[PDB]
Amino acid sequence: MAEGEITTLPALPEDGGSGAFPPGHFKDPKRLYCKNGGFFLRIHPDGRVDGVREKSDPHIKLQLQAEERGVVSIKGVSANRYLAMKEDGRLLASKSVTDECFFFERLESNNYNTYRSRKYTSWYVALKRTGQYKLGSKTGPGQKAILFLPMSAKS
Repeated sequence: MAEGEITTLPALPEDGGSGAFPPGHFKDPKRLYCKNGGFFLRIHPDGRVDGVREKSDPHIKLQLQAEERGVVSIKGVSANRYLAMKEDGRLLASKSVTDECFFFERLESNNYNTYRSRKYTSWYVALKRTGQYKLGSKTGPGQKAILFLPMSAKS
C-alpha cells in the first residue's frame, strides 16, 4: 500500500489563488515527471543525468529554486550536485554551480512546461524513451519530450 513516495500524491492543492509564476510554490522539492514515455528525471551521484520509472527513488527529489525572473536554479538533494549542460550536448551534474546551470522555464497554456537551455537557447532538455538523456543536439521542436509536468510535493 505504501507503494509510492510520501503522503497521498494524487491531488491538486492551491488550484490557483492568483500566483503561479512568481515565488509561492518553490518551498518544497518537485518531482520532474516527463509525459513522453512517462519517465521521471533522476540525477545519479556520478553526475550522469538519466531517468527512471521508479517514482519511489528518493533521488528524484530535486530541490528547485527561483532566481531573477523566469530563471530557476535546479539542485540535487541526494546527489548534492547542480545540473549543468555541456557545449557538445553531454548533460552532467557538478558540485559547484556555474553559469551553465540555469534553464529558462517557458510555461505554455497546456499546463505543461519546457526547460530551454540558457548558454544554448538553441536546444532544450528532453529525455528519450528508455530513461537515457537525449543529446542536446538531437533535441528540438516537434518532439513532445519538452512537455514536463513537475508535481510539487506539498501534501
